[PDB]
Amino acid sequence: GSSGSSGSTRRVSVRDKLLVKEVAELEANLPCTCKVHFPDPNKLHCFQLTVTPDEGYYQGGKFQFETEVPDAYNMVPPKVKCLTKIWHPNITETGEICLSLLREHSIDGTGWAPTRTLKDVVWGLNSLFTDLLNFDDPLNIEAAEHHLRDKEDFRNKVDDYIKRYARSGPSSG
Repeated sequence: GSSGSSGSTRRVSVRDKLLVKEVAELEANLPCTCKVHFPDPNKLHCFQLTVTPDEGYYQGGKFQFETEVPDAYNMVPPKVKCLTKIWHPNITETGEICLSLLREHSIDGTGWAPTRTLKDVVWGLNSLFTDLLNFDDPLNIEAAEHHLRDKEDFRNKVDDYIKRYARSGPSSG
């Protein structure tokens, strides 16, 4: 029923089963652009996610993302932070993400819910460099300023920001 105004310390119950079940179908539903890998089974909540878009500016830019699943889950959205450095306006150079679905009770409207899963939360992180790519209220200004002044220089710089601390490997150019 209703629960609040009290400590919440109960060994994982639903989450666990919610992960193993999802995480599984996720590795099967995942597109041919993203790659997930779990270092240790004991801990499912925390895992390593990879996203390498074959289109746009980052046509060949490999990046990693660390997703965290709290106890609330699927009551609450998992905390995801970028590990690699990218000149993306939405994903700061440090490791910050700006996803709506990953917003609690998003006062706006579009936030998280027990309807979606780690499968949908990942699909978006992949579009962050395809469609979602917005240049209005991004996390990093510079990234956006470089696009406003010049759309070419913006994409050109990316190439470097990639090979700098990100490499994919040999591929038909």
